[PDB]
Amino acid sequence: DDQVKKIDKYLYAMRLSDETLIDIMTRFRKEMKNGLSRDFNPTATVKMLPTFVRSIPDGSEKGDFIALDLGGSSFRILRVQVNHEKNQNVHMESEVYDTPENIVHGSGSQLFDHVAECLGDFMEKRKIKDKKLPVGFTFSFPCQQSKIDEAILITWTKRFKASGVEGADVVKLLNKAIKKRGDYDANIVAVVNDTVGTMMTCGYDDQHCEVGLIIGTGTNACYMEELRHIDLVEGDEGRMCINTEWGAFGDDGSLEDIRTEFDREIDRGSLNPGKQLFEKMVSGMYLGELVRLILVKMAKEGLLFEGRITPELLTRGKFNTSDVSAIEKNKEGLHNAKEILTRLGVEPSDDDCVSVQHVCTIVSFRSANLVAATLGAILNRLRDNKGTPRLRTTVGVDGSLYKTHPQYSRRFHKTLRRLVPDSDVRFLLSESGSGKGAAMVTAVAYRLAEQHRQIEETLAHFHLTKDMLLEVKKRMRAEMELGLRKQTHNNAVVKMLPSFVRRTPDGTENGDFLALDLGGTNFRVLLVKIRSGKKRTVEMHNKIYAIPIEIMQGTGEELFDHIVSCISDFLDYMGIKGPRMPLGFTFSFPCQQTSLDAGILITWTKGFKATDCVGHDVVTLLRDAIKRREEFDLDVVAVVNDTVGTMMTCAYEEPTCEVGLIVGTGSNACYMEEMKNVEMVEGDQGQMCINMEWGAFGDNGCLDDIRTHYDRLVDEYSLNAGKQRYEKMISGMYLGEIVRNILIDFTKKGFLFRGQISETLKTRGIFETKFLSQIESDRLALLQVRAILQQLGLNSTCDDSILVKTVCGVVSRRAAQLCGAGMAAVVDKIRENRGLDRLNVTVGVDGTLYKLHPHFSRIMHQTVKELSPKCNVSFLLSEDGSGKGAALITAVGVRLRTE
Amino acid sequence: DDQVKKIDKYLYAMRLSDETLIDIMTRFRKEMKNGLSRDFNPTATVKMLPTFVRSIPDGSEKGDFIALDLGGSSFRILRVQVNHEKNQNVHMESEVYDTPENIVHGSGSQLFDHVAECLGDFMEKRKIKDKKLPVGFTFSFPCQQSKIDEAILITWTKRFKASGVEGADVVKLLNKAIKKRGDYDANIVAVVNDTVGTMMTCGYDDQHCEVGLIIGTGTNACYMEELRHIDLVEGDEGRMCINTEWGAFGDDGSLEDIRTEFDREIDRGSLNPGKQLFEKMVSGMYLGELVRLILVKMAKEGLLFEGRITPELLTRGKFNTSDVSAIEKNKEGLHNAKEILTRLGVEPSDDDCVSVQHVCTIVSFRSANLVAATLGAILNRLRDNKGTPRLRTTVGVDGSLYKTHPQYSRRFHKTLRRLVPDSDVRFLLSESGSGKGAAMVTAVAYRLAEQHRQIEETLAHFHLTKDMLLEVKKRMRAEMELGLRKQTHNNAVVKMLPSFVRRTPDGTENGDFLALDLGGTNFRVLLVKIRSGKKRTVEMHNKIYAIPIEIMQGTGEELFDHIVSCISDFLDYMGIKGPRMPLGFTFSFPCQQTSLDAGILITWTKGFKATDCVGHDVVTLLRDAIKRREEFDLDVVAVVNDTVGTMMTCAYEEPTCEVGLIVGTGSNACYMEEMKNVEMVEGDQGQMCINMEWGAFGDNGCLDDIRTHYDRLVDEYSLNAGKQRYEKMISGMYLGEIVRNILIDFTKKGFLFRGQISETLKTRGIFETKFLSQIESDRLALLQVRAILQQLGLNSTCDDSILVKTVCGVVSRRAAQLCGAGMAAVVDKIRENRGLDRLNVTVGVDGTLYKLHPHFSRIMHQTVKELSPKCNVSFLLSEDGSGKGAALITAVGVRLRTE
Ligand SMILES: O=P(O)(O)OC[C@H]1OC[C@H](O)[C@@H](O)[C@@H]1O
Ligand SMILES: O=P(O)(O)OC[C@H]1OC[C@H](O)[C@@H](O)[C@@H]1O
Ligand SMILES: O=P(O)(O)OC[C@H]1OC[C@H](O)[C@@H](O)[C@@H]1O
Ligand SMILES: O=P(O)(O)OC[C@H]1OC[C@H](O)[C@@H](O)[C@@H]1O
Ligand SMILES: OC[C@H]1O[C@@H](O)[C@H](O)[C@@H](O)[C@@H]1O
Ligand SMILES: OC[C@H]1O[C@@H](O)[C@H](O)[C@@H](O)[C@@H]1O
Ligand SMILES: OC[C@H]1O[C@@H](O)[C@H](O)[C@@H](O)[C@@H]1O
Ligand SMILES: OC[C@H]1O[C@@H](O)[C@H](O)[C@@H](O)[C@@H]1O
Ligand code: NA
Ligand code: NA
Ligand code: NA
Ligand code: NA
Repeated sequence: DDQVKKIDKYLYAMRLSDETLIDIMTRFRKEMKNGLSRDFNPTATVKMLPTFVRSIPDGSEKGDFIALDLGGSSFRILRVQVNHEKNQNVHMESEVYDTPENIVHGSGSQLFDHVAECLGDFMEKRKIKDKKLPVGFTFSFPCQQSKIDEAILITWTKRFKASGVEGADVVKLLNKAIKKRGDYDANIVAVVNDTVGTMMTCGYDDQHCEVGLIIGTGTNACYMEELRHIDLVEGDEGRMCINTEWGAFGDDGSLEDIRTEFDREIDRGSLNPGKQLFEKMVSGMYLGELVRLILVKMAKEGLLFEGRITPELLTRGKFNTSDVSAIEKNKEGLHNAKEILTRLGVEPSDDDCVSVQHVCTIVSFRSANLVAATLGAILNRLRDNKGTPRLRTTVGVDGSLYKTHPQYSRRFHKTLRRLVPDSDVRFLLSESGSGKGAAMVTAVAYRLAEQHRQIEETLAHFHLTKDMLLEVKKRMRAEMELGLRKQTHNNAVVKMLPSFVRRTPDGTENGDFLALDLGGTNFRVLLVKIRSGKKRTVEMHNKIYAIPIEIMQGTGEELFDHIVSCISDFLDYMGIKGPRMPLGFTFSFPCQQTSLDAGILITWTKGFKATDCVGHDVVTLLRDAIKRREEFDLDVVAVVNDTVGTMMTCAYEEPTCEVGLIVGTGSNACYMEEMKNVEMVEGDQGQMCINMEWGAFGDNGCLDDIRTHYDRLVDEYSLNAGKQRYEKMISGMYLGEIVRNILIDFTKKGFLFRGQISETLKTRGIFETKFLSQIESDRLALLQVRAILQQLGLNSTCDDSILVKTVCGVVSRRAAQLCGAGMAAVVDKIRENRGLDRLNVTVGVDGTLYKLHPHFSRIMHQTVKELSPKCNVSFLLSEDGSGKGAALITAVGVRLRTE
Repeated sequence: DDQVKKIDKYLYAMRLSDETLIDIMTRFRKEMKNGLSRDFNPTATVKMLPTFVRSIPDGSEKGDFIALDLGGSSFRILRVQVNHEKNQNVHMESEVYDTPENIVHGSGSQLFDHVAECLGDFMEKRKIKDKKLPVGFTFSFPCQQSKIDEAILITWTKRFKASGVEGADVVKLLNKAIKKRGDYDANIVAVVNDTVGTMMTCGYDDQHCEVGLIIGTGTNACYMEELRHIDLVEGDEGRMCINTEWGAFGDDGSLEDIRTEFDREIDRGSLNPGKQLFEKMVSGMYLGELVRLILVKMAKEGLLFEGRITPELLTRGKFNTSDVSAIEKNKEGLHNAKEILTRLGVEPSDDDCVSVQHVCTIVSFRSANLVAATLGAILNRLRDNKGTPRLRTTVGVDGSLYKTHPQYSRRFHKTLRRLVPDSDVRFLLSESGSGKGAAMVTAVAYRLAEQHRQIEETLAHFHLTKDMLLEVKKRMRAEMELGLRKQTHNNAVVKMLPSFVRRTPDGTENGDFLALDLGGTNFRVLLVKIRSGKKRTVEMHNKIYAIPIEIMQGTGEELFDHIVSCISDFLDYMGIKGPRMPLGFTFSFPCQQTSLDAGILITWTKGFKATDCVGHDVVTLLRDAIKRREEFDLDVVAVVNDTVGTMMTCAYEEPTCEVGLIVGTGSNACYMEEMKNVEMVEGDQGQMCINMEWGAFGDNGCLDDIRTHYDRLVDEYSLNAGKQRYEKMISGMYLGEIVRNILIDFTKKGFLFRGQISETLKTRGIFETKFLSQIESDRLALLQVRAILQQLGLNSTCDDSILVKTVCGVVSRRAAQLCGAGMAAVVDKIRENRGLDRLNVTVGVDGTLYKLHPHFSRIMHQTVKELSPKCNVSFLLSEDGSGKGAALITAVGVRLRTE
């Protein structure tokens, strides 16, 4: 006892007590907390890296997979075949490639080229290059993953230093080194940590496995954590495997009172000074050498062999954990210690051999005790999540040390169970390695990969490029031409209708005007009072009047009686019943005109279809509904299309306002044109405002190029089948629908709502402008998004919400973009018409979709600016409605009449 | 009696029960929680905007301020003066300015140009224009604030609708309106909501006053919410006045079951259709017209005036809420209902007057009842905060209606005191409106505005303009030339020492070399085995040895005796003791070299001041300690600076590299200069890497230009006063010390740490590179930054942490730019030496400040790009240290020696 006694008193600091271990444990417990909290994560040494593995295998994984295993004692490559539906469970073959020391400490390129080459040599032997086999990647180092197939190396550990790897996505680095060879293709579907990998392996045979553990070259552990506790992953649903990365633990001085002069000296010689402190006390790469240090310290101090000391004893890595194992064999325990200590030059006496074996013991035990301490924390953590007095769980393990040490396994277990009383723990040992597990994750990885591929492959058809966009503008131009040239006007889709407004306001418009605003999302009667001269003012009041669905789709007689009805009421409300006033009629519909106060409804659009209106002069329909009353009489000087009225309202300000745009229920644009070009109206003196009716753009197929299965469906089920094609790809009355139909599809395809087509989802109108704008709203939270959707009647999860958002984004974007190419063609024509090399024009705007969308206006403006660089366009948003612009046309009407 | 028992059933919808008001309340309690939680906040109609007001006045309030009050019944301008120091009670003269509906409905321009013209007159009547007066602003509308110094009009309400105002900064807007006038200077310290301005006015006379209430043209409330409850404000300490903005209560259809056919109509005729619904139910602007609509309805069904309905009864707003107040008088109520109703022109009967007066009662009695329901939820919420089984608080109030309607207060309180009987509420009416409470706010805001301005005024000295950086660059270049020319060299501060390395590695370097790395954060010995040929490999090992406090500032002999000692051990550590190998000695201090193997220390820099070293050849000093130990023998083949070493390291793989940069403990650079320019080394063929030693830059005064008080304190207390000045504005060993001085100063000024200089703060070295990097980390939580500060022992609050952070930012940013100008000069020269127009070049970097700091590199790279637009610099980060580079140097060294 003399010998052993002294040593124990010597290496006292390396013998941890249950008291202390409990201490250590409570620490790691905090470290896990701080590694999970969004607030303290950026400082915690224990990182708790999310891994995007949502659970251990559920048996439903089949296919042929290839798995890479790098970072372990050996670089292994495997092929895993899993076929339950075919009486074949798990077969796997592997080959271990050598990777020389230079390769591991050299340039990243060497490394990943070396890997790709091996993968090439591997696939060549199995003659499988021609098989699209999903590839998993076991990369045993800490990684920043935002998705399972992305691995941003945070920092090398153990035996690896490769230049130009840290802070990079190894998934890419490899993809890269793979492409430079050319010998094959690799679909690297997922990258996993060896703990995760091992946990998945073990959990394949044990439905209770909730933790992976590695006690090999390095040491780390991964467990299953509640998403509610993972701050760094938007969600609260289910579980995900966290990769604690505990080697780092105490790297912030946290475990200084535990580290010893030996742990500090072993460090100052490590490949990554200051880091992986906890690891350098536990894992196999260190234990042996950690001994060699103590030994030397002693021998110099006369505690060994008369104090002799050979160069071999002083040499680095002359005492491997391997030797540290044999010295712990009871059968050869001391015997082995003889052969080892003999080969080290020193003269090993029988007492010595005992002394040494004891050091080993103290060391080996500490690592074992340490890991027990932390693994205990994890265990307690898992139990707390269940809220049950006891906890049962399996723990997959691996690590050359664990496997080959004769005491470690046993001691570690003993100590652990002692430290976590209220729980039964199973330690299943992985004999195949993390390979089987990798492939199991790679299965779910690739299964999800495919779903995306399809989704994107679909949404792709909504991606318009700078070129496609130019082309649209170009055509838009062409269509404008056809619409103007009376020769082709009849067969032209873009009608380029004349509004009979010849000049923007000049500031003399004076008087009182009754205005009607119909066609939008709100029918309303307006009263506008304008003053001109020294001080100019524009007072105005208005009332909204609902139009019942029946009436909107009843008959012209009724509708227009309902109008004149409201017209009358508003006259009361205003107390101006009596004198016969002039009225500006804002009718939002393609109307053929011959004068300002005459307009024949060419066709219904948007939501309206009232019978016996088309082909009529709406002014007449009106004057006729009034006559059918007689309560009052008034002079409708003008019928104005809202694009035009809008413009005028804005050109009020704003003399360079020569263009009107509307993006709301419907989409449409007007502008000033030189009479010489307006072939459909006599004259070539002065200008003229043109109501483009660009909605019809593509009603001849000139857009069938970029139109999708979804656009078509929406068009088909519309009231105006085959008409206003353009519009139906822009305005709010449609965009929602476009999306709805995509979703439906995506749903049957199995991508949403677990394949359940909500009754609701079968409802048209769901995705209104209002709602559509809330979703895309920036920096919104998944719970928020999922909320907005739950309020529609859509039982959707986060994942779901991510997709719906993504979809709405695509649809609204293409909208803003298409709209842009439109405006682009307009302004650029104007510029060329006037022969300028650069043009400064402002565009008046109105329409809810535009007002309420988070990105529409922006996405679109950027588009106009990019297509028509020679144009500099402003976008003044109208806030008062058409009323004002309408009354300004009315006045010039009453005037020109008298004058 | 049936005359009234009837109406009481007709307007049955408008008579809410206690059972009902409980529901409403419960719902508003939820709406508040929604407006607070960062997640659902965007979806909430009850915004719950923060107000940046931490508590009701305490009395310390002192000064003379001007207060604006707009959005109320009237646009008011007042003056407030208070100083209890001079024993002056609150004094305040006010005034009112007319405001035509045309303005309120015109454009922002007109409006704020008007507000400016008024305040203009107001100050031109007290002739207070000259006195710089703090101005505060009541508005009266919902606004978005990050500053409190700023107001973003979310939306117009009540009477107002102005073009160009919404989603803009009313502050900036007014500022402009004033600016254009040039009539005066008005500095607008803060804006508040009249609900806040009120609560403050009351809290001033009464404490426990925690709520602000308005019942005038519109309605709204504000209260004191717990910061740990306001998700939208980084904090948890204390409380802040939240502006509920309840007018928009139910705008989302939550209150569709309370709204009647009547509410719906007044809305369809309101300025803001669909919005401020709850308000439109309860507020002075609406009560009158809500009546007139109930009267026209009944009078249509003949229930009123024999069913006679004249034009004046139909006209909008012919029924003022003034009349609603007059009619409900106890003595002359019916007497007024007659004169008023006769004004209508309906022949009014002594029966009608009694029916109508009852209609009013049902209306107003509702309004009040509602306010109750809501204000109840506020009170309750307050009671939850305090935790007290009973709430005892005071509620400031104001608003034309609540103030002039006889029955209203009476009814309102009672209904409230009943709904939440678990409380004792005092209803202090406000007698000055808000002008007081506003000025009570402008005061604290102005107090802060002053500190800020002062801090900014100071930090502004660390701000360098494009032109300044160019000038710095320029000077650098000047000093470079001085150092190269034999004529001016002896007196040049930038020494341009020759490293006697003539070309970057060339692939022939082969052999085993020992290495030294002295002068960084870590002293260490290395072993670098290079293998050239077809297959090239670099294997290296190293051990960090600590240089004790003493040895570092003790004796030349001691220092090198220690080095040799460590050198010895390491020969052991590798087990290569015996052989005589070449040693590449990386010494990071300015050395005058006459050959590769001879270097005479010029001057100590950084941490070191070993005695009897300056003047000596370091190689010698080494050999000397070598002979002295007489243990092993080495063939020191070269001395090498870490700038050079680092270039060589990085050049090994990247041959386009010709520059070395070290931003760590100290800072310095090296590059390949043309031998023909190295007027200090005979010959002019090929090149030679120059060790710039640019730390000394500014040491001859050429930087006093941009140096600050703080810089001088750091340099003054430094080990080497008046030396390495440029470096002491860049490198990690000094930035911290600069910050420390800034903070210390701001503390004595009272800006931090409650003006108490912590013993900690006086400790030099506090702000290590490690910590500086943390504080400046991106998207970090104040709770985290406050955590890091209390770690160093700095007990700091949220506001403190913010300032410290800002400070660190300022200093690191400057350093990053000064470093950039430094480089920019270096590469722009290389560009000329090669006579290129564009020059591609890469630099080899290293240094803990460069590696760890989150912004340094970026800002520094950005800077080099802006200052040398003709060069394209790439910064390759060295990961292996100088060892390799110095080995490659030592390789060529031996090739010349064995020559
Ligand atoms: O081989 P080592 O590093 O000692 O032990 C750990 C290794 O065990 C073998 C596994 O296949 C591998 O994923 C793991 O990383
Ligand atoms: O309400 P929507 O259709 O989204 O926007 C379009 C409407 O905007 C309001 C205008 O006053 C009206 O003329 C126009 O038709
Ligand atoms: O005057 P109103 O709008 O009826 O009542 C509310 C008003 O009370 C008087 C205050 O000075 C003002 O800030 C507030 O807006
Ligand atoms: O530790 P510091 O001084 O910040 O970084 C500078 C040091 O970087 C590592 C280099 O191998 C060494 O030559 C250099 O002195
Ligand atoms: O080899 C097992 C462990 O080694 C540690 O050094 C790494 O940080 C872990 O990522 C890995 O799981
Ligand atoms: O309401 C905006 C636009 O909607 C289009 O669908 C109508 O056909 C146009 O007349 C109108 O300018
Ligand atoms: O002025 C009383 C209330 O009126 C409401 O319309 C405004 O939105 C509030 O900001 C204000 O407190
Ligand atoms: O450590 C980097 C730099 O620090 C300066 O103070 C030294 O004088 C230089 O020799 C060195 O390049
Ligand atoms: Na989460
Ligand atoms: Na014409
Ligand atoms: Na807060
Ligand atoms: Na020379």
